[PDB]
Amino acid sequence: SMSVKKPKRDDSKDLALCSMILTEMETHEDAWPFLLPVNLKLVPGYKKVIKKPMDFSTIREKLSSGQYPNLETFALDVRLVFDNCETFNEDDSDIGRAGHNMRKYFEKKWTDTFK
Ligand SMILES: CNC(=O)c1cnn(C)c1Cl
Repeated sequence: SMSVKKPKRDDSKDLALCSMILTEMETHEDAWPFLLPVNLKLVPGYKKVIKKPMDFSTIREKLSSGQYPNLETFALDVRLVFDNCETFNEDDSDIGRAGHNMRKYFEKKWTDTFK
């Protein structure tokens, strides 16, 4: 509260660290469904069903241009990608499997880097 501060968690390296995690996810061999925005004109259902589309290249642009106020807003966009994937894809499909695999991969890097 007013004039009562908890001690300052050092966040000075967060941009660099998030950029590294994003780079590792971009180069993962199962990242191919997630590299570019889904084509809303060519994929039936996607525009109507998926209210907030998200992908790694959009996350990369937003990170490079100061559009993430903090750590957590970045992690929310990464998870949005995999949450969208689960909504639209069967668990037993290539894209669906890629999604579960990438989420697991991300969450471990996230824990090891920041927790
Ligand atoms: C991330 N992409 C998807 O979820 C998807 C599912 N089917 N198609 C054609 C696409 Cl593109």
